[PDB]
Amino acid sequence: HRGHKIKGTVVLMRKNVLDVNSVTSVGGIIGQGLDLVGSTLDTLTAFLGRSVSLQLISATKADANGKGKLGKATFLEGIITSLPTLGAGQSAFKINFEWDDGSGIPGAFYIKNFMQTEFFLVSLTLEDIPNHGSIHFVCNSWIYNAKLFKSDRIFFANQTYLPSETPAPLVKYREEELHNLRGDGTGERKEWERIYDYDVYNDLGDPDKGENHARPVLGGNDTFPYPRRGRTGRKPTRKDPNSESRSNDVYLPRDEAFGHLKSSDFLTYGLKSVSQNVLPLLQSAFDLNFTPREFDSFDEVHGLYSGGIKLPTDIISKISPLPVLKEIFRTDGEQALKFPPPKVIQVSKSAWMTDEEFAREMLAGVNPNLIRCLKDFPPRSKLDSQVYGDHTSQITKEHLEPNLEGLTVDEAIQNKRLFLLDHHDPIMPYLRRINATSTKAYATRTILFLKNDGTLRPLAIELSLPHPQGDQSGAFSQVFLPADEGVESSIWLLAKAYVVVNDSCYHQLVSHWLNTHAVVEPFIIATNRHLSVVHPIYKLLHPHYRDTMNINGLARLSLVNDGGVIEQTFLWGRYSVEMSAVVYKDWVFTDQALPADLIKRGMAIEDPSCPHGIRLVIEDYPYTVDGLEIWDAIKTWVHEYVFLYYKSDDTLREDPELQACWKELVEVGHGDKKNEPWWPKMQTREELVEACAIIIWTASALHAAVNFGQYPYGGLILNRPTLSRRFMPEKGSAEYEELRKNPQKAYLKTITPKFQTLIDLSVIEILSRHASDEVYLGERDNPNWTSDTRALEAFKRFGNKLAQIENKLSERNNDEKLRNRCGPVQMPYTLLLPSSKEGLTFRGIPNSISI
Ligand SMILES: O=[N+]([O-])c1ccc(O)c(O)c1
Ligand SMILES: [Fe+3]
Repeated sequence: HRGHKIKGTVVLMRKNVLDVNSVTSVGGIIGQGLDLVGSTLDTLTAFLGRSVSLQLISATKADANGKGKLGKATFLEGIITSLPTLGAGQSAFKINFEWDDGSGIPGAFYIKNFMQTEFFLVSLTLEDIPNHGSIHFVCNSWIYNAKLFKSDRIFFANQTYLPSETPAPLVKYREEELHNLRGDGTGERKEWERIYDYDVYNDLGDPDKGENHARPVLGGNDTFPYPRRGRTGRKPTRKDPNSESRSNDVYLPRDEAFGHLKSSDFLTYGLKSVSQNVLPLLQSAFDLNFTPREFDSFDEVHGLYSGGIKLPTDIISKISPLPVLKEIFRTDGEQALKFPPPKVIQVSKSAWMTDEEFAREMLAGVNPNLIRCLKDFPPRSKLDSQVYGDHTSQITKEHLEPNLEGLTVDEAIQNKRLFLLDHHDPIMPYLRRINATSTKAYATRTILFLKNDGTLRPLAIELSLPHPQGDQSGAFSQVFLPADEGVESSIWLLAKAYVVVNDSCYHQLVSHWLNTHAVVEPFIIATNRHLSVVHPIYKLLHPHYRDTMNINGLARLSLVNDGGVIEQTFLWGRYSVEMSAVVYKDWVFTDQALPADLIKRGMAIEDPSCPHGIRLVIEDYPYTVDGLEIWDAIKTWVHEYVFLYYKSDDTLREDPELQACWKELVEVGHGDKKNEPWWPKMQTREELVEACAIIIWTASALHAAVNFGQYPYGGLILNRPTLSRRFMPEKGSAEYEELRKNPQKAYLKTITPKFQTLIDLSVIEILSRHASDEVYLGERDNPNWTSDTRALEAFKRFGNKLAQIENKLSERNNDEKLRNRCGPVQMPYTLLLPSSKEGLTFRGIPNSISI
């Protein structure tokens, strides 16, 4: 009929616009400028000669051995000044492809960059030729120089395909890229590479600096099982072949590292700079005298948010002009590092000391995930051939009968009004070693009572120490009781500090690090290795992985390494990451589902009468009531989406990419748990629904709930101390007499010191921030990720459900009957509101673990 020209438009982004090193002059307004319409300021000429070639690949027409026909390699040929839909930072180019009827419909293209500098390819649009709409290619990928790659970068069109549905001329192109994504499991990984594979955590220590810097390998053994992380390829340590050598640069596959248009959104780079630059320069102010080394009063802790802390020019003038830190540090002139007032004291400076708030934060605070309903009394331990495990807690029936309600202990258990916060088992086998450092800690249990007003009240705290004389005859325990006058109340405040210290560390290593960051990483690796970019399930999961391998690789470098911030700041110290591996021994994938978690802790009973199929034992449990709505929204979306693609349970059993993905996930990625009976088989569509809903819940809402309340609750070190360094003052002594005369100073010398307070605050302020270009749950994706209009509609229904839920959650915050939502601290629980603007907001649910 006619040999035609297909009109293409390519959208790309120049490195300079996305790169941290060059973007460090622009960070206050972005989205704006003449939405960098590329054209103006001609670097764009450099793209226009024999610089960049594209080569179209037919989806319908095949050569002799069955692969889609290649068109002619075509170079970029003109700059497009403006498009209705051109965004900030983006540059557009026209290219015309010679094609004909006989070559059919394009379904992929190859691209070669002949420039020395990489660029970020955004999209290709083809404006076609037969009775056929536009073809869209969503790329989002860095394109490095063509002679670095053995085969050309390939990109597929918009169309979602199951493996049995991919156009025959494209079958080999699909499997070849999947093979290229796997690598062969050898070699040192390079910056430009997009190779996904697994390794154990043999990465965190530095045995070449000494024996005291070595850390156990986590994963691949029964003592310390762990999920895998991204394989990097470095040479082993000289002292230990089983440990990988340290580097200042950690590889991750190239498109897992996201750039930003704005200086202030480069938050990993801020974290990195705190460890590298701010910590040594702070640590030189305590190493002589410009700062008093200890806090002497509570007033001096509050000074941090008013006038802040005096530092000399010397240090201040080196820390004021770094890149990203310009936002998260406030500086008066010379002598001030200030901190923003944490939401916990904005209404009342003293309401955190209240028993009601202490209890409330177990349901609505940073770690709202651990509380259990007491089923039998006294509470038991799950520890072994020691005794206090086959024995019990030393909290007694007569310890618990006081003022409010007047029931027996059995009556309160029967009516489900007793609750437990149990921090006894994880720290106990390490307690003896921990207490030989500067740290002094206890293993704690707290029993809480549900009052008639719907609030919780702490009733008893058990402080346990390892061994009067050896691990044989169990816990040495004392129990403490609430009081509100005299020395007794100062003692009770300290008793609560020893609980929170356990809870902060468990929150950081397990609720946050293990259960979100570490556990999610092998799913990203499995997904990229085995599911084509074209697969429906790849498209469902992909936004929930954004930037995760990036923050995790930075954590291995600076957060969770030997001598890094977690070891210096938190209670478990040098045993921190190991102890999280011990706890991973009890991790079950299917108990991460929110209703399964709730039932397992006895916080809910199953009930078809009730909105989400369960009945709560505490109705005003803000994490759980709000989380249930978001869980249900997630589950309904995943179900609608899955059941659009899979015609039967058989179609899922026949899908080789999905089957291989899940098999490698179980056998390798979470490979220390490969023989556990609770892993879903992927033999049924409802099992794919459940697993995908658990992954998405984990990456989005669970991580938000546990992450973005850290500065607002714990930016006052007094409310969430991270370590203790003194035992309880004994009844007739000099420390007891100090507790009588100056209990503030006594509290202050028990908790985290001033130096590590300053580190902790600096880190959790960055961690509690949303970047400007955060992509939130729901409505938000990158752009038009599929051409399946049934999926687009179903995704719009999801976003609509979430905006409906946002309103319902906000109206709950205005309900005067629900007082665990606010507390005496007058802090409305907004952590599970899906949207947010940027900054230290105490809300917003990102798609992924992004910080
Ligand atoms: O709990 N952790 O180890 C952390 C703390 C902060 C992070 O940014 C992170 O990736 C991990
Ligand atoms: Fe995080």
